[PDB]
Amino acid sequence: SGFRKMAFPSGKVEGCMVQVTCGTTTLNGLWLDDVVYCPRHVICTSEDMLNPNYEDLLIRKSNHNFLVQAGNVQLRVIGHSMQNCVLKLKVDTANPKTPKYKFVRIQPGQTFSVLACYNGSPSGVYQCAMRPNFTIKGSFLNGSCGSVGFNIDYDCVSFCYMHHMELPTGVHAGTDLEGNFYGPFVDRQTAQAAGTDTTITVNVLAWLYAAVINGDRWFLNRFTTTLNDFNLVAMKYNYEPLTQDHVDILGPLSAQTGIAVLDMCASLKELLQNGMNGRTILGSALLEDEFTPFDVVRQCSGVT
Amino acid sequence: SGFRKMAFPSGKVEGCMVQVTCGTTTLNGLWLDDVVYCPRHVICTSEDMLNPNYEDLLIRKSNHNFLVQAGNVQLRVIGHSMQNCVLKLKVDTANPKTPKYKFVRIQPGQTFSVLACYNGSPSGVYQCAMRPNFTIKGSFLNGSCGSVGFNIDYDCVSFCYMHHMELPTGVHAGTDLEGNFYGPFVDRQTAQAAGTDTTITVNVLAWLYAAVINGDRWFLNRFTTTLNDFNLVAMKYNYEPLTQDHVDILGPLSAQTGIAVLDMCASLKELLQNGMNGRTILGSALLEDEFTPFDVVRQCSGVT
Ligand SMILES: Cc1ccncc1NC(=O)C1(c2cccc(Cl)c2)CC(=O)C1
Ligand SMILES: Cc1ccncc1NC(=O)C1(c2cccc(Cl)c2)CC(=O)C1
Repeated sequence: SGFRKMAFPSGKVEGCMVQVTCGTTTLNGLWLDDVVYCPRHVICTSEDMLNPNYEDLLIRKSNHNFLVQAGNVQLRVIGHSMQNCVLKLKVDTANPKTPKYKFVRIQPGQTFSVLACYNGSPSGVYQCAMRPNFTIKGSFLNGSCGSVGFNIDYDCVSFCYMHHMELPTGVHAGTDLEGNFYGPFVDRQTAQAAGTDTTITVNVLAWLYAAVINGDRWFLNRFTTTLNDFNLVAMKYNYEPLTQDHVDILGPLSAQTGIAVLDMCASLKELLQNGMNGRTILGSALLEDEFTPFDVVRQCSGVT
Repeated sequence: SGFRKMAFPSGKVEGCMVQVTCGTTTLNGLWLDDVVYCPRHVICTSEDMLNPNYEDLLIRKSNHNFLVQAGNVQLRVIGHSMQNCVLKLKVDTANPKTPKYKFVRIQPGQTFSVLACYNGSPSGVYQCAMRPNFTIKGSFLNGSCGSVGFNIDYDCVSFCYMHHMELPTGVHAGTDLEGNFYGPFVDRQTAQAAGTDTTITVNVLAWLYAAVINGDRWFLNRFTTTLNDFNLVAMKYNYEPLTQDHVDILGPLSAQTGIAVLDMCASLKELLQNGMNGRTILGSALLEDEFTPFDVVRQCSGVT
């Protein structure tokens, strides 16, 4: 009973958080095995961020300029390299708390947990999604850079995000763990605007299935629709077009509830056209799109 | 930038989760030092839950009947006692991962994180609040009993909740770590109804302050009100009466934003009377009441 925006337990990631300082700049790093990963803008001053030439700024840095502190102990830096927008600092000690891990580059619409950190110390954990415009709506302040996003499959942590910057609109941009930005963003203090923040339709449908499973059924109607008809409505409301791949992923939720995917689409169509009329679904007064079909199955089954 | 429903990092609590089995019943326990805490209904069968006499059911249980497994290793049970609605199982090994901890009994309106577990294994973490009717709106399935709620002050974990049951309405009831239920609930499979779920006014005001800090300012108006005038409106909308104690706790948010508490009350009054008119505040289409003033200060300052 009940349905909450749930994050993965963060212990495995907390054991990886370190502080990296280079000059006067301090941010977070991720220590896995004998490598510390962090945003390359750790080498920049505030003046440097306007138009940084990272290769040139890195020439003036040596291993001893990167101060890496794990809790209260100093790690010895024996190598450093830049991979895209991340720095990889080779340290002389493998992290004893390194979990089983993978680096994955996620797709827009996919959700993950973020362990927000400051000075190598965790402050909180929350769940969010890679928006279709490749931004994330997080909660990050100055010093949170290097905080990571991840998913967990039993014992394996799949790292998918490293926080780099806030856009002038207060939305967030970052990279995968190979240092490649999600979307078109660059690690420079230049105004970069985000595209249309469309709604992740397959996630809204999954959340409607979670609502039915939990007793919120008022929105179920006597209608059905087709993918093409549904998609005309989706376009009108800045919703992602629904494909047969999305219908397929909703199959287990359709099977569990006995509500055909296209019938749930017709319920969603009426909600788009008519609004909620002052009513709520799973305690929300808007259509939630940051639960994937996998998240709904996981939460509704009790996977650990 | 950004404001999210953030839970505390759960690592310190994950290191305390164990599985307790008694007969055919398995639930979660909390292992701190050489004691494992768990709901006393672990000794019950499904037949026993209709009208259990816990003292009598406990006479037929010995130390060896409580199977406690920490990850994949068995703990030796050398003592057992019942304190209110919890069992305390003395084990022969102190938990090496025991964090600095306290047991606190929270007040309605206070928020905390829950580490939902199944079979001693963490599945997720979410933030919630003790409702004014002493229920919590969680996400718990069969086997989640013994999952705990907590807050963290730097290195000290303050345990405040242990999950025991779901009401027939899908809301949740549990105890503090001394085994005393929050509210009037009893650990028995008898239909128990929850009282009025009123809105935590001081939390809604704190969340309005977080909204102003983050740029969502449309709801600020040219009005002010008094505590008594505000409270007539609060009563009409099933909001908790606001007291001078609540105004005092909002002082730092008032000081940071320059918006007097009673002016924020007048903005809240207009939102109650007029609704949001299809608009959102911090991505929500309703007034959020599960952030305390302390949570807002903490999140907006970056406390680790
Ligand atoms: C202030 C803040 C809040 C939330 N999330 C991140 C930041 N930091 C930034 O955005 C900064 C930055 C500026 C341009 C490019 C890049 Cl890569 C980084 C300005 C710094 O200091 C780093
Ligand atoms: C099924 C579920 C979902 C979420 N949270 C808890 C539960 N479990 C219960 O409520 C059960 C129960 C019943 C009456 C009293 C008490 Cl103390 C416990 C029925 C069990 O099995 C334990």
